Amino acid sequence: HKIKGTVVLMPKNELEVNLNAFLGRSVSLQLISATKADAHGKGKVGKDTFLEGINTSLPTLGAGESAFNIHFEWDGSMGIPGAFYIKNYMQVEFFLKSLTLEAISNQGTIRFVCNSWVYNTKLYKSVRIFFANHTYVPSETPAPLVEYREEELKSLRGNGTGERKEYDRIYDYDVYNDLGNPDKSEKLARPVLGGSSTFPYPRRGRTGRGPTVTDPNTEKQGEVFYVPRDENLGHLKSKDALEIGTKSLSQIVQPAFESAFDLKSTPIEFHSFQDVHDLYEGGIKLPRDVISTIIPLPVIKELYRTDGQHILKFPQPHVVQVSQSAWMTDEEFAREMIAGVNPCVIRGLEEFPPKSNLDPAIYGDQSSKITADSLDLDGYTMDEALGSRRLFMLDYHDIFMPYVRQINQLNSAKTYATRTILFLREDGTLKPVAIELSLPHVSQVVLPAKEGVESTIWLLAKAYVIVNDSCYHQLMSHWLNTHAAMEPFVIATHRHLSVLHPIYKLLTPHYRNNMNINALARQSLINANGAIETTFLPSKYSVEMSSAVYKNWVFTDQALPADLIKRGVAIKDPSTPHGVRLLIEDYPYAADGLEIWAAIKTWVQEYVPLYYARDDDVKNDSELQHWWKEAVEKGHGDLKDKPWWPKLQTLEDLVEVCLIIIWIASALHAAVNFGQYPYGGLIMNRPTASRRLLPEKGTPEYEEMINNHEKAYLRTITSKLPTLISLSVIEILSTHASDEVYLGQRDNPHWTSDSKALQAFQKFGNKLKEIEEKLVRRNNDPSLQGNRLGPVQLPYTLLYPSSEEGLTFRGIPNSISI
Ligand SMILES: [Fe+3]
Repeated sequence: HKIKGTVVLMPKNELEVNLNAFLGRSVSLQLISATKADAHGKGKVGKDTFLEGINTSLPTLGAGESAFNIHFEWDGSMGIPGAFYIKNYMQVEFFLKSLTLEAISNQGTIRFVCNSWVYNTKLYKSVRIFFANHTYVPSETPAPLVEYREEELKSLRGNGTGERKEYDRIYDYDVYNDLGNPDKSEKLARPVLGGSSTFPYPRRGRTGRGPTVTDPNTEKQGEVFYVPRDENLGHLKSKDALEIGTKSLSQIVQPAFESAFDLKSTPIEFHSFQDVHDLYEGGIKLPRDVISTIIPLPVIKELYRTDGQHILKFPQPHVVQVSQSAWMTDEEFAREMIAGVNPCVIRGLEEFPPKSNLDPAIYGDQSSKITADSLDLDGYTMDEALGSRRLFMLDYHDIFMPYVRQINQLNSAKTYATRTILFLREDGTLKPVAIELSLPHVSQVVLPAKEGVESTIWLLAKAYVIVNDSCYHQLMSHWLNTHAAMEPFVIATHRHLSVLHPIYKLLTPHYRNNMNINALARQSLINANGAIETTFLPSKYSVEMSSAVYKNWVFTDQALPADLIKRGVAIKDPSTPHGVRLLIEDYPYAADGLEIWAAIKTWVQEYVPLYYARDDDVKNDSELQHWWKEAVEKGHGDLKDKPWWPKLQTLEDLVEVCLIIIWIASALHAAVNFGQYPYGGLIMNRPTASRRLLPEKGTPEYEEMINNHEKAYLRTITSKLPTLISLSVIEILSTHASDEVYLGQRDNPHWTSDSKALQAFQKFGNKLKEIEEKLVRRNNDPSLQGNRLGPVQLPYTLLYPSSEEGLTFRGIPNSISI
């Protein structure tokens, strides 16, 4: 009596950047019973069974997928299959998608969703096992599968030692000691981030390459930063390997650009604003050997357009797509703090002046020098303004002040720590009314002006603010709060939740490609002399600055309502549907985000109850308790003592934790990531660095400012060479791969057998299509054009759920996938 099976797999060549060799005795499968056990209680194991033949007569197949027939001998003593071993006897690895068994059990068909690389059987200490798609909390695991379930978890965890190899599937933690390169040079040494109270930091995935020669504390370099093999995503099309673009940029392209500036083949500085707009019109002209080193590289070559010989042209940023000059206005400057690339730092102001929390013994009186009588508040008094909650601020003073001295000693960096005061006008748009530029150890207030040298000083003051915001966005809003903060949860999930676990299935789609991009970022983006260090103001202090901000990171404050309330931009109000009332009614990021938040909340609340009926059930899930214990105590271990960590003893706790993780991975990361090039592609709108302080009265710098304001700006912001590298970086980060999996989607529709979970997930996908319509309406509502479109006429679509491939300024991926 035979069971007919179909195996779907992808050979290696199809996923990189001969089908009959799979037949014969090359690939074996053995089924494992879920209902009949041997003496020691384990599911009985069937016989080695080999792929019989190709199956071209199957219509569901996708690109690169091939199917194979197989028939198992499975008699009455064997029971119902719930798992299977596979052994690859080929020398090459292949990517196993699924096994489908026809007509055997109560539900008839048994589906195994695998999606896993299967290397030659000699490379594995234990045989590869895969489970059917039924969901089981540990207490409901069929008894003959119990031991397998735990043994695979033990295998994923490893023993905390060893150099990790390509095919390893071992998840473990380590600190950020792999960014400095002291064996090459003592100037490339970097503090270890994590495991101390000086430099607390989230953990990253352990690689085990062992110590450098000069510093035992720092991990040595490698050509390949390991991630556990199934995190290392293959792509059908080489253009979708966006993550490897950043590696090419730093190793190949940037040294090429650097040659063209050393040989004086192009002007070393921008000289007008037109020199910058040229980048996306006539292209910049370059030596032939530089273009010939760039245009053959995959991914990199998709960024620019070229004539083959001398041109590289960048695409046109969305922000200059209607007005070339609207970025320069105070209204857009202000609007981007609520509908821009970094829309989540502005705070409400309830006392005036604002005060610093810094130690006056080290910095001085840090009471703000801004006077209430110098502000033009549209006729309001200060008391009125405060009292009707119309005053706001972008306060970077306390964050940057401890680093200004260090940064200002470097050779091509000068900055201030800035505060910006904003007033909410009766028409609902924000108005900037003052900017304070502070130094430690002059520290000036600058007021809006439209005429005279004073208006140029104001323009420059706005640039220092945005330099501040750019550093904070890249390192904090984006790198720390999404990429870095999420990796520990990824590791914990694979270590302590079985593939069988309901919460494993809920969360893992929101991890896709996360460990992989971080690994490549640790190697090329945030490493010593990497792309961030060489294009952003703080140079070698960039990453360690994120450690200072992480001291105040709070997991429960990452929930959107908690965040709006913490920042003074909303108030708790149980008469609203979302439970908060916005103090800036028309706040695009928060207003759109609250719809996404609520939809995710509904999905999570409908899913958990399918597997957990009572707080008792949560408390008694050993796998769930071990996961959460480790995530806090090891993954975010330097913050394990804090009192705000949920305890995970209640249904409500479980829903809260899952909702925060999914929020961070999908919509939060999308809102801060996918506007990077649309707004920041014009280097004058989002300068990444500043190079001098304001010119002093009676100097030729000052004279220039009066005569040529464009040159005083460009001479202040990011130089030409870093501009080219950084636009390329953010053009990559802003691009959706064609193979993205967006929110409300999943790669496989049979991820679970539970028809109830599948329907709750179908309702979620609908609710998102509905919301996307509501958001399209808002962008067309002419009452909201002041904030949603602004003078640059760029509707706020970053929180549209769906999107097509490319640089689209919309679409929420499931995960931190780039
Ligand atoms: Fe990102």
